[PDB]
Parts: sequence; C-alpha cells; structure tokens
Amino acid sequence: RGEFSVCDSVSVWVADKTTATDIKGKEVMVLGEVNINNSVFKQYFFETKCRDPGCRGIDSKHWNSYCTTTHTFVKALTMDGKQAAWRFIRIDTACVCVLSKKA
Amino acid sequence: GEFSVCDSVSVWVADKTTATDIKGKEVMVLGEVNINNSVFKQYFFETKCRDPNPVASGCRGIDSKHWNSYCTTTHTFVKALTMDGKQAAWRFIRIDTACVCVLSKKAS
Ligand SMILES: [Cl-]
Repeated sequence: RGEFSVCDSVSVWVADKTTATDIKGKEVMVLGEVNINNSVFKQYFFETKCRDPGCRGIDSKHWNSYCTTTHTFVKALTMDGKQAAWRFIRIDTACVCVLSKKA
Repeated sequence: GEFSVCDSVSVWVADKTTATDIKGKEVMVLGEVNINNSVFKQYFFETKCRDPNPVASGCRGIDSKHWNSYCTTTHTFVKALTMDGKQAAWRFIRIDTACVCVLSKKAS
C-alpha cells in the first residue's frame, strides 16, 4: 500500500559497535563476539534512525514539528573497566515526529 | 510543550511466551536464560501505542484534509533464546519498540 512514514528513517545491521551507554547511564565497551554455552556469536544490533535534516503531512499552520531518534535497550556483553558483564545498552530504534503549538 | 504525534507506553517484559522470528516463523520464548552459569530473566523492552488516535482520529497534528493517518507499532530484532518445536536455539525475534504515524494520501 502507498503508505508513508511521517518521518523518514534508515535501518542498518550494526556489527562493528565498540562503545555504548547502558540503562544506568554508564559508558561501556561492547564486545565484538560472545561465548554462550560454547557457541560463538557476533553481536549484531538492528538500528533505525532519522536521516539528516520538519515532519511530513503536518497541519503546519497550527504546529511546529521536528523528527527525532528514539531508542530501545538490548542486552549485550560489555566491559566497563571493572567487570565484564551482560548489560542492557541503548540502541537507536525509530524516527518519530514531535509537535509544538505554533503561537 | 513538546507533544508526541503518537503516544507510546514502554514496558520491561519478562513474561513473553510466543514471538515471531526474523524468518517469519512463530517460536516460543524461554522465560529464563543461562549464559555460562549465570541465570537471568529474559527481559525485553517493549513499546506499544496507547491509542490508535490521540486526536479525533488518525494521528495528532495531521493535515486530515489531505491525509488518512494511523498510529502503529514498528519493531526491532533482538536475539532471544527460543524453542521452535523441540529445538532450542538463539534466534532473532521481532520486538515492538516504537509507535509511529503512518500517512495515506486521501481518496480522490
Ligand atoms: Cl511519528
């Protein structure tokens, strides 16, 4: 169907991620590969974000609007310099439109 | 004064039973994971639309004279410990993570 997203986005598989921020606001290293019960996986992250810069289809003469990137949190083997551990880390997941009254 | 076009609720969820994997098949998701003798709940950060239409209908702040609109969910892929039938494996599964407005050019 000829359906359009209000904000345009880009999705990509990320396999070379080296750093991230966890759910507690801490910066961490993200490992390239993980050992889970004697299986070896690469850490891939499916990331979606706005393209470089208002929103589309907006009733403009009553609203200001911009496109912004929102996130999810995804478990990952990480290292903070003190402890190697699985932690939930912030990942870009969508491009969404935000409104404000024009005045 | 920032307003969201489509309102969201995000929730940490550990009671998933079924999920759709990246190849389309339904699978059962295990409630717990054992990774090198550490045992975790298999949490997912899951987002839903609150209302299909926060405004009159469709999405908020939309030019309804030219557009049909509706708030729907989009998904990411998270690796998860799953059971397809009797085979238990790590698979990428679909997890909703945002509510976005979808536009449709109104009928002629
Ligand atoms: Cl949106």
